[PDB]
Amino acid sequence: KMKVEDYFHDILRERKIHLTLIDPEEQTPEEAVEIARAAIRGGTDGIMLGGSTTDSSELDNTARALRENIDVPIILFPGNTTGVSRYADAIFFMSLLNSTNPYWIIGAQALGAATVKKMGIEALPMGYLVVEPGGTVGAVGDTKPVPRNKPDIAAAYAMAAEFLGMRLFYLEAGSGAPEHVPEEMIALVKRCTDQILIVGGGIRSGEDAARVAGAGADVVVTIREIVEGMG
Amino acid sequence: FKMKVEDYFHDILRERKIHLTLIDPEEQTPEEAVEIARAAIRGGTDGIMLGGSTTDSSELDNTARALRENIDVPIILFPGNTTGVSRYADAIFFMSLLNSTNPYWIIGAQALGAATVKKMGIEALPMGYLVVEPGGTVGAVGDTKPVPRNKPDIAAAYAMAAEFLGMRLFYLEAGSGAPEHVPEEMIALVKRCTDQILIVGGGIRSGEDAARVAGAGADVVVTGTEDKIREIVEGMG
Amino acid sequence: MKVEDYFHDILRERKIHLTLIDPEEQTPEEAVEIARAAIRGGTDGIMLGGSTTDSSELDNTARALRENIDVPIILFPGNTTGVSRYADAIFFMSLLNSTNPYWIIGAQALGAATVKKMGIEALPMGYLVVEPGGTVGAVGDTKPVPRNKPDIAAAYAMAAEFLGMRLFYLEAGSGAPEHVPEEMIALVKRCTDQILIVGGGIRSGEDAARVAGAGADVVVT
Amino acid sequence: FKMKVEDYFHDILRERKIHLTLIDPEEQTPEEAVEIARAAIRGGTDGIMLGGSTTDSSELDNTARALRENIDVPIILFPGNTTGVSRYADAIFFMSLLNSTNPYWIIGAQALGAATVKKMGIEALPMGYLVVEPGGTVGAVGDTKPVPRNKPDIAAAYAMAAEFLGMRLFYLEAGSGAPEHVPEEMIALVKRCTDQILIVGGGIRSGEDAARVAGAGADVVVTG
Amino acid sequence: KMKVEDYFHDILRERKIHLTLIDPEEQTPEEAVEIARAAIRGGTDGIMLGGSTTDSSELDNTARALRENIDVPIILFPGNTTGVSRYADAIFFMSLLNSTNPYWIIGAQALGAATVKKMGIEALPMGYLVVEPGGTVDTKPVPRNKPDIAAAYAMAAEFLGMRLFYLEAGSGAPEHVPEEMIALVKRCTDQILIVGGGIRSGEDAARVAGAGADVVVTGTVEDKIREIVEGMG
Amino acid sequence: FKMKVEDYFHDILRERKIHLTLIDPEEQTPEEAVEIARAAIRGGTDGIMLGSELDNTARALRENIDVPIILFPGNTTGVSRYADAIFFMSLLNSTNPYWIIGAQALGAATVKKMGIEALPMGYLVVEPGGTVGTKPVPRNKPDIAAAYAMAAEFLGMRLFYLEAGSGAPEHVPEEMIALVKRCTDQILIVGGGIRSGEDAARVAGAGADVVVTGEDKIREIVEGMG
Repeated sequence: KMKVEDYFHDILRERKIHLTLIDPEEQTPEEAVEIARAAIRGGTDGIMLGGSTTDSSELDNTARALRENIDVPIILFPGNTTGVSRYADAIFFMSLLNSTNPYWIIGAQALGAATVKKMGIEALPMGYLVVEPGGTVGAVGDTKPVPRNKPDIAAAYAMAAEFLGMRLFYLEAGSGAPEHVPEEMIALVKRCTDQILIVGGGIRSGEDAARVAGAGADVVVTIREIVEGMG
Repeated sequence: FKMKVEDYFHDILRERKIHLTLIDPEEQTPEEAVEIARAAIRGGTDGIMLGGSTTDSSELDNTARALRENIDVPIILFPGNTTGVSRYADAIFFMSLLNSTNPYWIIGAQALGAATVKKMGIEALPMGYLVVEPGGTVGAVGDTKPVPRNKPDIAAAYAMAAEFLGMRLFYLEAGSGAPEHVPEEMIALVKRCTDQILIVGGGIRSGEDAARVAGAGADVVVTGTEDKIREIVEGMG
Repeated sequence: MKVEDYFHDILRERKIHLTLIDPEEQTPEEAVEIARAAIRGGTDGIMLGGSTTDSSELDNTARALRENIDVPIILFPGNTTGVSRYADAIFFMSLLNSTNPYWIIGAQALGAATVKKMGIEALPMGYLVVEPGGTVGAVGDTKPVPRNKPDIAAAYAMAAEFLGMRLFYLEAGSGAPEHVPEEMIALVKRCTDQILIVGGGIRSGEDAARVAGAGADVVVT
Repeated sequence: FKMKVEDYFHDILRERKIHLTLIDPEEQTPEEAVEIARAAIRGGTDGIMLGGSTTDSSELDNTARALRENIDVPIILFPGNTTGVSRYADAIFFMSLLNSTNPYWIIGAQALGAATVKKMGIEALPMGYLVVEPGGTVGAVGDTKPVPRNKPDIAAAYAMAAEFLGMRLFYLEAGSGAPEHVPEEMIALVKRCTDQILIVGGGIRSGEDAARVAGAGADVVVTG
Repeated sequence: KMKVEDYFHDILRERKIHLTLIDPEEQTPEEAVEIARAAIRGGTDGIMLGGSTTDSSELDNTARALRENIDVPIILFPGNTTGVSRYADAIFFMSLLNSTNPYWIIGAQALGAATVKKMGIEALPMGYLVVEPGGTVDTKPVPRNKPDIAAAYAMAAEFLGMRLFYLEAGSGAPEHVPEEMIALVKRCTDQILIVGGGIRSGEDAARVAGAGADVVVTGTVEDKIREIVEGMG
Repeated sequence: FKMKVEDYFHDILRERKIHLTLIDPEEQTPEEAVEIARAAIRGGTDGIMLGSELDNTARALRENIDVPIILFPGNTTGVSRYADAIFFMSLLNSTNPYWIIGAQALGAATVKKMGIEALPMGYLVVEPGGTVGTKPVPRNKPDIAAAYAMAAEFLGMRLFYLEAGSGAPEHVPEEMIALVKRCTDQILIVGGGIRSGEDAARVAGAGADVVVTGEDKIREIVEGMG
């Protein structure tokens, strides 16, 4: 159960890192754990559970089925406060900044700060930024998705987030998007900032993930085709 | 002064607490204000804070040059708005108003000034910022839900989330002119739930005010209005 | 029986009392013993939830109480967290004087399919915070109805009634020094047909008399 | 003619699917509204809808006027605001604008007119009202956050949520005179997730426009 | 049969202006006449019609009975966009400045404005600012001891060309808007300054008027008006 | 520098339309802005708008040029004691009240203290909007734009600004500009997306009173409004 940040600050000296996103609602716990091991077949180095906002008995029951089989870390990815569980190794403690509603920026984050202090999860500080088009996290959290031809707005939100201590950033275009976050935006946020750069959504081609990672994305989030593309 | 202020803080919390003096630049002229500032560095202040302003800043930029010519102690920006960025600031409280009703005071204004402050070598101290009843003018300017005094758990929730987002500093503001300062049973709770340097300001006038507010667990204390400062450093004794 | 069909059934006693239990304020067990203490005279049903945050605590407490008691377990969500396999029924409620649409339709939009996934009896409820409010005051971006404006509370109540919200809930806050005024309870009751629920600041028998005597169909403590 | 028009819709939804027509009292003399409506009873219209606009109500009362005293189909007023509440309508869609960013259109404005709606003997049909892309002008007037066209999952969730608050009808609004009507995938998904009476309107102009909508699940089609 | 703003300025040259706020919700249109007729005998300069949000066919029948009996400006004081009528002589076209929600600042006026133009109705541009308690009226009411706050909105309002200003304690409030607040705003701006809600005495009316109010607005509460007008004069 | 700008404006409009060169003073030190200015003024320009390197720029101009210096602020920084006048504007279709009335109220006391002429101006963003693009009016809903424009007139905003946003692909639709100009009697400013003489002329022929653009490439643009 060694620390996930030092784990990333140990991969990045040499290669780029990929993590597999799975939703506790889109299959049984077990069928997810065979999706889990089919991802280190390709060679992914972590699993991202959380998907959306869902009942938190399955979420634990799929983090339990994930805990035992696996030892690449499994990181929570809270669609809401129902996205916390004993079994995961690390939570992404994130604020979606380009939201229009304080609850998504700080509210949900304050209501759920006894649970992450009662339990023993690694809270990683993260700015979360929805790029156009946005996907379901687009309208779910009332976000204004940063346009594709406006990279320097994303950078402004990076620096803002870096100054407030969020050592990690996320450029989500949305799970299941036509194309990834545009490539200049990636390089540019990376230019102005020294956080771990996490790009996700709309990411399918082996070259989709070559270009996202090539554009400076420190982490690709979505196999063998793609982990070979990010190398 | 010529070094990271955050590192300067800890070299003080080794043996005591910390006191900082708010000088709103607009309520005086620059070389009038150094005369206040050094008056402060004699009663026992450990920094000058440059804020309380949503107004002019050419004015405020001159203010900063005055103190850097004339002091050896940190002067720190307190940004009431993107106006509030100079270059002779040794540092800035890059803060977020957690209990604001409008995101501009949680992230928006920070996103806008983010470009400006990276340009300068202005040390960026990450600080969650939270206002309590009744809030002074803050409890109405930056549209806010000021946290009730008898609901401390709400200040801890905010402080703890703030601590998980990476904001290593945290500031209770009862408000410019409140009759009583921040409740002591609330200062002591957020000091326990997080590991942040806890700041507390507003309402402290008497010597015994800064006493019970530096005594209830606050690491640093903030004052405004002779050499009355040692009568406010006496109390963090 | 059906839990709402049970409430209406009290066409005589006309005093549904419900006990509000917090999972995290204790353990899953003496909650049962306090539940049993509570069913031991003078209660008709068990509300659960209140405190937000953790869901682990919820499920054990719901699981432990379904077996040991004979009265309904009603979930009271402080957020989309308070949902469980082992409850009889849910107050499916909009926080009506919220300034923030998340608390009026957001969360409910976000949690509809988990109340779909169980079969849980979903009771449509209007949730109105009265001054002072409380924790749920600041937590839900309320605009707490002043005690001096019975008109305002009544207007929301007719509205929820007109949108199909069959149950109303004037909430004065856990910790309220004064329960809701009996003029606001009796106006809301004269204006709508909703099962009127009052809570917060009720700690005595004459406390629960004022609330009850004015109109309140259901009393919560 | 008068009786509860919820029982009337249900009376028709066993044998067939019903149609309604949106009249704007502000585009026409109250007198014109009768021939414009009676001609639709000669057509396939099962009842008449009045509104789709916020304006002063001296005219909606003055068009409820003549429809009430001439035709034998229900007059359901379709409220552009608290303005639109006349005593001669046979019922009203008491709507929430579920995907509004502003509490005023979810609950605020309902709280202001609910006393005027109870004051009058008007049947009130509880209804969710969801704006889906492009939205037309209504999808900026309230400042809705229109549900995207390719995300019927969001629509269904609002529809379910809506159902669990006791809102028995659901309205999928494309927006008057929009280009393409509310997408078919978003219609069927709503109708299977809830027991609501589905109402669909906006940007349908053909008989084939109404064919595809009616054929994916919509109980009632609204046409301009 | 003349311009209400000009009418406002004709009076303001040797006295202050009193207007009566009647309210078509709670009287037949004929009863409002007898009230309005009685405020006129008592010395009121204008009727203000509005103060709610409902059926507007009533707003019309009240404005028309009023228009063919009284000889005085009928003024609309709107609580939403339903508060318009062809029988008024003018409308307070107001922004609720310290609303928390844009609809009341500008959206409602965007929605309603095409109808103020469809009709010749004179529009007086008016900042509307709610001061605590604030009656029933998405407002963060200004505190009664934060007048520097109140005067900034007033100054704002002016620079945006809002010629009029309404310190609202909200009809029914226990105490009227403080004089330290009134007298701050009249020295800071050139607006016609209207103060309403909470004034029930000739005593109340005096202290408000002497603080600087140009207009005193009091509701339907019948010698009372004669008292209130006297209190001011 | 001298005279009231609004009455300067009203006088050009008895003859022609008004073009204003917009200079962001954070984008160059003051020394070039006067060259950029005299350039603008070599082209048919009628005035300069900026929006402390801000306060330092306007300082110059006044002493070198004979057309007003107008302030075009976005935040609370955009006020300096050195301009002939200021666009005191309310971001109409903002979604946060700060850009409608708040930030005005916070900054109203600098504007009075500095005796600058203050122009009441509705300011309304258009699809796509640029970086300020807030809930921009769709490019095909000019009804919305008109409603806003008329509203701001009944509140006493005698000036009105449709902003496509700087660097926009195209300017504000002719169908919108014409409709706003026909609903209100206010000074109509249009800006963003005007790069060419033809840009300048479509916007100008559709009914705009002012045209905001930001070497002497102004001469094309001014030529255009002929």
